[PDB]
Amino acid sequence: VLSEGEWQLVLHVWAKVEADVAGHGQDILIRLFKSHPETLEKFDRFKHLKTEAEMKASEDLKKHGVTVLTALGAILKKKGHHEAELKPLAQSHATKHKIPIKYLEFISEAIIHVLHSRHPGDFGADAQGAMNKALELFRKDIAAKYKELGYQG
Ligand code: HEM
Repeated sequence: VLSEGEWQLVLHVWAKVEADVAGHGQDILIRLFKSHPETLEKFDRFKHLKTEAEMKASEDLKKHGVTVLTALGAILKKKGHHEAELKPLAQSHATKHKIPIKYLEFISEAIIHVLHSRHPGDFGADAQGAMNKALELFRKDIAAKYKELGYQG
């Protein structure tokens, strides 16, 4: 599992995320869309946006970046005991939204990238390794639920 020392690394940087959830949410979703354009097409609500400036100006996008981060934070602060939190999420993502597990890998990379951009002094190698573990645990447990439902990635 993650050790208590790894969790403390993750939650320290996350409490910095929380100082500016909306800005972090925007940078993370813009990175995802720009790096992996296919992901934008999953969003009926956002697929009209074509340029980075248009993405930055959308209030709605910033609102959904808050939704995402707020759910992610709730999961993180359970420290691996996130069975309840994860169940609704993997259900809508598998069945309603149809999000492949690979795209969850992509958003994981975009979170890590942004956290390094914004918080270098608290996001050294040790905190990066810890965060990457925590995101892998999130993926692995969601992947298990997808398997059960018959969408595995
Ligand atoms: C940290 C990773 C993610 C978290 C915590 C997350 C969380 C959420 C939450 C809580 C909602 C709203 C409730 C829902 O229907 O379950 C949501 C909706 C949605 N998510 Fe995710 N999601 C994540 C990754 C993704 C990815 C990678 C995509 C697409 C490539 C995606 C696509 C959607 C879509 C399409 C909606 C519906 C948006 C709308 O029509 O309102 N999510 N997200």
